[PDB]
Amino acid sequence: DNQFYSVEVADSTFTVLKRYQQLKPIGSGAQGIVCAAFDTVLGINVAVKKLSRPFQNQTHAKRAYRELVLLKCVNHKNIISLLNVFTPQKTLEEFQDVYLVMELMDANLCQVIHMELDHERMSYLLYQMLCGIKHLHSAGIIHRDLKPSNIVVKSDCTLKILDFGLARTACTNFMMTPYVVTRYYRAPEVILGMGYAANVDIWSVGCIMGELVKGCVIFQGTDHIDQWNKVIEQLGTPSAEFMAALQPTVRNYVENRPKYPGIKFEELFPDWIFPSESERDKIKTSQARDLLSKMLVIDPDKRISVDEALRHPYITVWYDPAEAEAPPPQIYDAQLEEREHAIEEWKELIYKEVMDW
Ligand SMILES: Cc1ccc(-n2nc(C(C)(C)C)cc2NC(=O)Nc2ccc(OCCN3CCOCC3)c3ccccc23)cc1
Repeated sequence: DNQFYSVEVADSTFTVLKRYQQLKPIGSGAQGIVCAAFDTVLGINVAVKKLSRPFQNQTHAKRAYRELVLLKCVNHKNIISLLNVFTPQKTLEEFQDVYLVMELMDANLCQVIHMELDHERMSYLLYQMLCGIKHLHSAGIIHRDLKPSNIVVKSDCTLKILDFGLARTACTNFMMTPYVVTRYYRAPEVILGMGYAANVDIWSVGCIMGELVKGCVIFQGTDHIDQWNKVIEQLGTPSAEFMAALQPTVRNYVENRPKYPGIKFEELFPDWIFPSESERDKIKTSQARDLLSKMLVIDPDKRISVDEALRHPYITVWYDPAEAEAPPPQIYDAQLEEREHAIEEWKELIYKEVMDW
């Protein structure tokens, strides 16, 4: 051996390749622990996620296996890409821990929202988000949890989408980065229990987009019921056509709420909150608002697609087919994940996935 060394991190032990130095805990939960580290070989800072014996039970096992498999299906600069996957254990019989390495970014979108962004920066961030989303969707992956804390950035305005769910509990949780609840970013079709398609993510991008402008959460409801009130208060009561797709109980609840005409987007998102130094900013403001009005549509059938959004005048200035059309290596298949496995089998599946990386 002599490849691995151990360090005390949290209430645990990180046994990692000697190339990873200066480990500092930055995130913790029941499903995983993330440290910042310096990669001496790459000469860069990295983030190392430890999954501690992910096979310990059925819930942990399926989540560890799903993570490894999902990350196997993606290959895009605007999505988390693994620099390394390893285990310090040498055989299956003794296999215990899995370590995932990614590039350390500078900040998450939470820390970007209350900065003075211009149209060029805003449209570029949005462009990258859309590129990332398009890649995921073509890989058969709906994120479902697109929110500012799941989006990471560097000082050059480059951006990546990830999923920093660690199944956090009272004892386990610790964060060196801001967190925000998913609720504010859930599409109405999710809220109302409708069953959904990939464009739930487009709704989330519109919420994120609006927040980048206003500096405040767009639909800040106290709970899932209240989210709906905040949606209709601004966008207005949805169509009978939309309500017809609801289950009878949810349908009647929705029909019982006060009727709202909806606020004009020129009024919800006024010129003054946008950059306006030049005549060209005025043009860009109109484009941004138009794109916003097409993402924040209650009915997913009437909501803009990622394809259309990438072609929108606000976004298309950045369009490069090498980025916005890059295909994923394969489409995610949930078959082996949704198979039932004894713990020993999950152990071997996860093991093989690591050794194969
Ligand atoms: C159960 C489960 C299943 C799937 C996922 N999942 N799904 C996706 C898609 C949808 C985007 C493909 C991605 C992921 N997984 C992740 O995004 N995992 C990670 C999150 C946060 C991290 O570190 C955050 C710290 N941050 C890193 C960037 O630099 C600043 C600090 C990580 C650090 C190292 C390795 C993995 C990390 C997650 C969980």
